[PDB]
Amino acid sequence: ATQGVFTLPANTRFGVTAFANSSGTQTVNVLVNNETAATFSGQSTNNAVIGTQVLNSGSSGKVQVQVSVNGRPSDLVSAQVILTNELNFALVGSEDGTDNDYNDAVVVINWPLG
Amino acid sequence: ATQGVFTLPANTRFGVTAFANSSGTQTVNVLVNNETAATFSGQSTNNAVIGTQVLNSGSSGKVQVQVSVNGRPSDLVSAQVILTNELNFALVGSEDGTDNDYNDAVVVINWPLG
Amino acid sequence: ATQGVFTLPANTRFGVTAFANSSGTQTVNVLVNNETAATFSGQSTNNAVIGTQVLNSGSSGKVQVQVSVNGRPSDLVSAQVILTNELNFALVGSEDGTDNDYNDAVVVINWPLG
Amino acid sequence: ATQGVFTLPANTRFGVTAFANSSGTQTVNVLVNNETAATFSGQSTNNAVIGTQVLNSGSSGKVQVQVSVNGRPSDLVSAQVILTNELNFALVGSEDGTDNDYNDAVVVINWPLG
DNA sequence: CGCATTTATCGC
DNA sequence: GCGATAAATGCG
DNA sequence: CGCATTTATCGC
DNA sequence: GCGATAAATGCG
DNA sequence: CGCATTTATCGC
DNA sequence: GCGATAAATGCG
DNA sequence: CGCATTTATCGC
DNA sequence: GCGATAAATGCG
Ligand SMILES: *O[P@@](*)(=O*)O(*)[C][C][C]1O[C]([C])[C]([O])[C]([O])[C]1[O]
Ligand SMILES: *O[P@@](*)(=O*)O(*)[C][C][C]1O[C]([C])[C]([O])[C]([O])[C]1[O]
Ligand SMILES: *O[P@@](*)(=O*)O(*)[C][C][C]1O[C]([C])[C]([O])[C]([O])[C]1[O]
Ligand SMILES: *O[P@@](*)(=O*)O(*)[C][C][C]1O[C]([C])[C]([O])[C]([O])[C]1[O]
Ligand SMILES: [Ca+2]
Ligand SMILES: [Ca+2]
Ligand SMILES: [Ca+2]
Ligand SMILES: [Ca+2]
Ligand SMILES: [Ca+2]
Ligand SMILES: [Ca+2]
Ligand SMILES: [Ca+2]
Ligand SMILES: [Ca+2]
Ligand code: NA
Ligand code: NA
Ligand code: NA
Ligand code: NA
Repeated sequence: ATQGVFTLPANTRFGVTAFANSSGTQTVNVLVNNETAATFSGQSTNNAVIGTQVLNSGSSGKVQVQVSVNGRPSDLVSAQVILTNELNFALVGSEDGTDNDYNDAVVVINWPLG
Repeated sequence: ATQGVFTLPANTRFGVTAFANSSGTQTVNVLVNNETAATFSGQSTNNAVIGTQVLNSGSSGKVQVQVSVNGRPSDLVSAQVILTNELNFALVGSEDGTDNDYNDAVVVINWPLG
Repeated sequence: ATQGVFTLPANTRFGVTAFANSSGTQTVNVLVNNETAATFSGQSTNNAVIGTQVLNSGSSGKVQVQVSVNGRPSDLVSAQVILTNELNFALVGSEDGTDNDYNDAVVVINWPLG
Repeated sequence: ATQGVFTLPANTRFGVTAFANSSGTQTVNVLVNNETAATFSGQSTNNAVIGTQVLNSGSSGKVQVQVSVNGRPSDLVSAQVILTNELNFALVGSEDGTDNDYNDAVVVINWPLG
């Protein structure tokens, strides 16, 4: 199924964060309404932050995360969690290799902010 | 109920990350087996990373997250999510004020690494 | 923090389901906009369904779940999960005793329907 | 990625529940260690329970859920959630059609029991 | 015509 | 913890 | 004034 | 897999 | 050799 | 809320 | 006595 | 994508 696509409230400030756990060079791309809004690129095998950002839903709220590595797009896993019906997490994993750990690029979206 | 306490596999490398969304000065404390293992302190209202870290479960796996602010401990919300039965997230929110947004200190644990 | 309270889209059909895992007699109560909409009562220690139902968000969407047992309200744990940004789960646990398993009354809300 | 596969503690009692939200006739199949352990079959478009069951992890814990409809296997979405580090949910959605609601067969595993 | 007027939410 | 902000009728 | 008119979503 | 449904101007 | 002996967890 | 249950040395 | 010996997992 | 790693009997 379609992974890494989330609908958050229209025109809402949120935070994006990505980590790396692979020898491959992660090209994390964050779209908003099918528009590129941010691009993190880095390499790590020790869960290093390759990018943080504050963005805006726009006035759809269609945030999507794509993860390419060296050109080859990765396969994605995603979910959204809400605590106390206020604090939201949007979680994205990704696999570039074959050992199925899906941590090569870990993306964490969260909102509300402030 | 008890929040911010997680049991991850014995002796396993994981990553801890904290953000701030409050005028209050977040004192994030990360215990392992009731031992302090890491202490992040910072202030932000723009979801800034106040700390990243690679730690070890030890040989219980009892990771706990506590969040004090200016002395006053915050109330916590927590959950653990697993994708494709391999990639784990342990999420912690916290409230220091009264507006119940619970984003003042957002803590994100993830594993496996590498 | 406040548990067992969820905001789902205005005027939306969803399903409620409750289970029992305690010698105590679970009085599961499902409010909508602070109005009682359904009341399941039963007893089991073998995860028996004590009630299923199709309800409507109304035109707020404030669905709340309360769990009393023999009069004494239980302490609640809750979260909401979304898969493929379409299929929603709202999960509620509850504790009437002291052994902290929180399965005495397990409540599962899901939507969309059809 | 691989969906509908969960690893729960060895030799542990849990509950399986399935719902239906499609004109298609859902053949929910629940394997344990790649052994069929339970088979629910039913039809509904009003979120009807097509099966409940108490099973055992066995001594691997590899519980898998497969969903065929009229022969054609469905595409799956899955996740596991844990509250207060005690109460576990394993959630499975599935799509037999093309409208991508993924509620046609909703499967809910939960543990511990008692 | 467009543009000010009239307590829950967002932003530093 | 604070203050600035924003479907109908009236008006420039 | 209220009430029909004009492709994405919900319901059996 | 199918069909019925629903911010502005026009009208009864 | 196999089989009883010696406080956290599971089952009705 | 209750009680029955289960890595080493000793033994039948 | 302790210490090497004998394909799924973790670490850079 | 790679290689180093780790319940019983044997032995120093
Ligand atoms: O696909 P191949 O060139 O390899 C890379 C594997 C990659 O890095 C290693 C360290 C591991 O973490 C794996 O999960 C990644 O996919
Ligand atoms: O409790 P009081 O001194 O205030 C602080 C509120 C705090 O900061 C603001 C910006 C808001 O984000 C709120 O959520 C925090 O609790
Ligand atoms: O609080 P006390 O009268 O007891 C009841 C415990 C109750 O039932 C048992 C079976 C157990 O499952 C526990 O979790 C429940 O709280
Ligand atoms: O695939 P086609 O024969 O159709 C069936 C659609 C099916 O039922 C309807 C009611 C809807 O709920 C859809 O989600 C299901 O896939
Ligand atoms: Ca990988
Ligand atoms: Ca990896
Ligand atoms: Ca706050
Ligand atoms: Ca805040
Ligand atoms: Ca209990
Ligand atoms: Ca119980
Ligand atoms: Ca469908
Ligand atoms: Ca359906
Ligand atoms: Na006033
Ligand atoms: Na037409
Ligand atoms: Na004794
Ligand atoms: Na060999």
